[PDB]
Amino acid sequence: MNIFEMLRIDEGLRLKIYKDTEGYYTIGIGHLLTKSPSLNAAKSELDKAIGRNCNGVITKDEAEKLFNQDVDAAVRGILRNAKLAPVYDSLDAVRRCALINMVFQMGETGVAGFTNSLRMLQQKRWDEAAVNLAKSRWYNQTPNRAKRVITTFRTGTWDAYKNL
Ligand SMILES: [Cl-]
Ligand SMILES: [Cl-]
Repeated sequence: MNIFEMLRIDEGLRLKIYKDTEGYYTIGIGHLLTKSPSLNAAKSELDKAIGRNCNGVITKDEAEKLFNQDVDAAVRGILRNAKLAPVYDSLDAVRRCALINMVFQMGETGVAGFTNSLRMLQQKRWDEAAVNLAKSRWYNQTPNRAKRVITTFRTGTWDAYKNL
């Protein structure tokens, strides 16, 4: 298991523009296009991202390319972030993926707001962090996903993803 497989399971893959759980225009493997309620804005963002006239549809290779860009961006983003980098550096490999997962979903800003959970993770207080992590909108809005990521931080294993 690795971060790509992990996110591929959490985000799914759709080749046509679609609305994510928040009702935002998205495509491929969780690639957010825009927060605007406008589909044209979405299609425009799509063409710009891909570099051609897509009319709201992309190929699997195009999806995978965006995905490669998005994961790189997330890691790079974490590494650049004063609040996140130290946590990331403190973690083992599997748990690093769980952190990447959150940043991919909520953005570096959002995750950086989990101050308390972050301190806990840094301190390696797995159970306590897991409880804190669950007291969030994130958990209440996307519980199955949150549970998987949380279980990952708690255990340091892929068990939450094995069998999916
Ligand atoms: Cl809550
Ligand atoms: Cl969910």
